[PDB]
Amino acid sequence: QQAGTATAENHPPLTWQECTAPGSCTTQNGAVVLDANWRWVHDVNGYTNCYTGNTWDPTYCPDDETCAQNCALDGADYEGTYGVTSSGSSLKLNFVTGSNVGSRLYLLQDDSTYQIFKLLNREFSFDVDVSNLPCGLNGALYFVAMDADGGVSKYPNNKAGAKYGTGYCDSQCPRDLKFIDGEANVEGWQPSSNNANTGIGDHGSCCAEMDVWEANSISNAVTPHPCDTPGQTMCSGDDCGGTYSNDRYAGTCDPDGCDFNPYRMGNTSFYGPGKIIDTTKPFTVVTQFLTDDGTDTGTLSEIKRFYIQNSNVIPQPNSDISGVTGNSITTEFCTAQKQAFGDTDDFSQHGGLAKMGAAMQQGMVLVMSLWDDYAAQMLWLDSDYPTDADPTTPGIARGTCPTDSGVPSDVESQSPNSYVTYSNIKFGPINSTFTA
Ligand SMILES: *[C@@H]1O[C@H](CO)[C@@H](O[C@@H]2O[C@H](CO)[C@@H](O[C@@H]3O[C@H](CO)[C@@H](O)[C@H](O[C@H]4O[C@H](CO)[C@@H](O)[C@H](O)[C@@H]4O)[C@@H]3O)[C@H](O)[C@H]2NC(C)=O)[C@H](O)[C@H]1NC(C)=O
Ligand SMILES: *[C@@H]1O[C@H](CO)[C@@H](O[C@@H]2O[C@H](CO)[C@@H](O)[C@H](O)[C@H]2NC(C)=O)[C@H](O)[C@H]1NC(C)=O
Ligand SMILES: OC[C@H]1O[C@@H](O[C@H]2[C@H](O)[C@@H](O)[C@H](O)O[C@@H]2CO)[C@H](O)[C@@H](O)[C@@H]1O
Repeated sequence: QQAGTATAENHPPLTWQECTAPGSCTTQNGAVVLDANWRWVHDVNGYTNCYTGNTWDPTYCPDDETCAQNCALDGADYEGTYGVTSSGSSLKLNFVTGSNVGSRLYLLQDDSTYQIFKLLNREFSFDVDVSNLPCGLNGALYFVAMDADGGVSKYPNNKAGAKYGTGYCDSQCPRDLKFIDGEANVEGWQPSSNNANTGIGDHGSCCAEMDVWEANSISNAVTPHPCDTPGQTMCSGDDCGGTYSNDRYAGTCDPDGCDFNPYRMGNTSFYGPGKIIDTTKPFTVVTQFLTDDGTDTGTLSEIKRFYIQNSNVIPQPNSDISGVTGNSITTEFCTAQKQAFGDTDDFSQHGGLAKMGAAMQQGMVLVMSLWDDYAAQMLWLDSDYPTDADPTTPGIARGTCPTDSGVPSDVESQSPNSYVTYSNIKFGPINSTFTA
C-alpha cells in the first residue's frame, strides 16, 4: 500500500515508563498508530475509493499487486473519526464513532518503527478502566510478533509502513486484512455476510500472540498462543486455520491458546462488578514472564498475574477445577486444563511455552484495542460457551452474560458510548513495577 495524502497522519503521543527497580522508573515519550485496516483506502491519483463498504474497485485493484501500487492508506482523524484520544500516559478508545467501530493501535518507538519489547524475564504493568465495557466487548492489550518496521524492508510495495499501522499478525492468522506483505487481499476476497465493512481474502498474516489482557467488566483472560514460526508469516487459503478459515485447527498457529480466566477456572467471586477486583473502578494489572533459570536467556516457564486496586496487591486466584492446580500458566497447568475441559491441546501441538518464548525472544509489539466479535459474540470470554453445553460442566461457563448477548448489531446500538482506557504503562525487571 502507498502512504495516503487525503487526510494528514499524526500519531497521538503516549508516555510510558521503564523501571529499573521498585519505585525507580523513567519516562519514555511514546506515540500510538492506528492499524492499517481501519483506514480509508484511496486511489493515489483521484482520491476516490479503492475499497467501498466491503468490496474493491476493479480498475484500481484488478489483482493484489496492482492494487497495492494504485491504492493508499489514508491518514486518520484519531478523535473525530475513530474515537481515540490520549493524554499523558492515558489512551482512551471509544466504541462507536459514527460508522466506525472500535480501533486497534500499536505503540511506536519512532514515527516509522514499532516499540519492540523483549518480555523474557520481565514484567509489564498497566492500569485499566473497564467499567464501561459490557457483555460482548473486549478491551484487549496484548503483544504480537510483528516486524518493527511494519514490513517495509521486506515488501517494497508497502510504502506506508508502521507510520500507517501496517504489518499486523496474530495467532488467528487473520485473513480480514486488506494488505498483507505489500499486496492487497482482493484476490479471493469474500465480503462478510454480517459486517458491512469487512471481508476475508485468500491471504492471512500469522504470528505468535501473548494475550496479556482480554477483558470487559464481567471477565478477563490471559492467554499465550504459539505459532510454528514465531514471527510474521503469510498463509494462504483454508490452511491458514484460525477463526475465519473453515477449520480453525488447519494451520500453523494455536487459535485457542492456554487461557487463565478466573471465572472459567472456578472462582466467580474474584473479578467483576463489586468483586475482589472491582471492575466498576480502575485497577492495575501486572504480568510476569518467568524463565526456567530466572535469567534473560532461560526458557519461558511461567506466566504470573497480580492485580493492584486501592493499593492492595492481590495475586491471581488458584484454579478451583479438579485436576488443574495453581494460579499461573505453566506447561503442567496448560496440559491439565485442556484435559479437564476436554479441549484440544493445540497449545502443545504448536510448541507451547517454548514456542511462545521463542517469539518473545524475537521481540514483540504492544497492541491496544477495543472490539466486538462478529464470529462468537465474545461468549468465549464472558458467557457459557459453546451455547449448547451444560453451563455446569467444567470449562463451559466463562462469565455471567447470557448466551444471546454480544451480538454486534445489539451492542453497537445499545452501548455506543462504551470505552476502554489504558494508562500508566510500566515495564522492567521482575518486581520493578509494583510492590511485591
Ligand atoms: C476466589 O479467590 C480469592 C483470591 O484468591 C479467594 O480469596 C482469598 O481467600 C483466602 C481464604 O479466605 C484469604 O486468605 C486468608 O486471608 C485472611 C485475611 O488476610 C488470613 O487471616 C488467612 O490467614 C490464615 O490462613 C492462611 C492459609 O490460608 C495461613 O497461612 C495463615 O497463617 C493464617 O492461618 C488467609 O491468608 C485471602 O485473603 C483471600 N484473598 C482475597 C484477595 O480476598 C477466595 O476464597 C476465592 N473464592 C472462591 C469461592 O473460591
Ligand atoms: C519477586 O518478589 C517476590 C515476592 O517478594 C519474591 O518471591 C517470594 O520469594 C521468597 C523467597 O524465595 C518466597 O519465600 C516467597 O514465597 C515468594 N513469594 C511469592 C509471592 O512468590 C521473588 O523471589 C521476587 N523475584 C525476584 C527475581 O527477585
Ligand atoms: O475464536 C474465539 C476465541 O476462541 C478462544 O478460544 C476458546 C475456544 O474457542 C473454545 O473452544 C475453548 O473451549 O475455549 C477457548 C478459550 O476461551 C481464543 O482464546 C480467542 O483467542 C478467540 O478469539
